[PDB]
Amino acid sequence: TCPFYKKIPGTGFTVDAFQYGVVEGCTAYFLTHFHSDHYAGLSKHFTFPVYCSEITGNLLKNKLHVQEQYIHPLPLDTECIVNGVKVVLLDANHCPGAVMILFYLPNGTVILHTGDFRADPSMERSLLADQKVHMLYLDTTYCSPEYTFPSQQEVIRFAINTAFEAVTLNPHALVVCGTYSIGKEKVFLAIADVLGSKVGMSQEKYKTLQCLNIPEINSLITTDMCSSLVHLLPMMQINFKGLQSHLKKCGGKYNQILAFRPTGWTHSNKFTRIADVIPQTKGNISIYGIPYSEHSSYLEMKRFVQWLKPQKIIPTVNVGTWKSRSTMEKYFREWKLEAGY
Ligand code: NI
Repeated sequence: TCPFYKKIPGTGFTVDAFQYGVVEGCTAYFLTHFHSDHYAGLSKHFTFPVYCSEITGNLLKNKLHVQEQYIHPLPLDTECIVNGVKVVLLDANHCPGAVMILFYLPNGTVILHTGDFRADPSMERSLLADQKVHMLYLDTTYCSPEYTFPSQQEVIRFAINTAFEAVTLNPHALVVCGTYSIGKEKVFLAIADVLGSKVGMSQEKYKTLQCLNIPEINSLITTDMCSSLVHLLPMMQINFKGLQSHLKKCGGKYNQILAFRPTGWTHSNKFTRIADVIPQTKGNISIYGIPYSEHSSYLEMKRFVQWLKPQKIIPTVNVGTWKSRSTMEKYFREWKLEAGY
């Protein structure tokens, strides 16, 4: 059944709740972003109102075939009325089209639902600065102090410098980057820009990227693999067997692969700096795991929460075990005692 942390009290609304059938009492289904664990259940047979960003709405229409009459896109940073209730959509600094949702309840309560987010100090100057938030529905993916990772800018600098050195030393090297969802497009776009290439990919992945409103996208990507020296493959093919196989397919155009796997966190983060990362190598194939995150580090999450000073926190990630729930609740109380709210 639908868990309580997916329901917005005092409303007929749910958030990211499409896999439970008809949720009794729901008049509007919000979708924070186009990742499969969140849209699970949506298809061309859905007949209730879906509220989302413009970009998520493009993906619903083109990839899932949801009918246009049920897609309700909202502009960002704009007060809108939905079924009698004032709401605002804010950029979540996650994947393209991802939003946080501010609900202004008829009784005076204000609720922020972060969806999935990577907290940033820029959020402290959005429309959130302008009133008190009582209840926070929080993306707690990395809510433990071991989870450190570098800025996205540091990670892209590392990837650009590595790829440009390798291809200038060997003009017959191919660069491959893994993907299995939207998000993290800066990794493959920044590398192709330094190399003067388009990125090549499957017809399915090109269609997906053409829904994202990225400026000048026609100048940056292609379905013609032969013209490109940055290829995108499914994340499942980013291993020595998959990559040796791919190299066979390129008809002797290339004699070396340098591949990137943008993971979330991995425990080499507790010891190793970005400057010091090394690849796994077999023969003429090298694979780099780079810690490019689209979720908050522990410290970024803690700063956001201590700034916002909510009255009540409801975690939306890691809620399935008693040990995880107790750990999280201990951090929330630490933060509240340190900052004095
Ligand atoms: Ni996500």
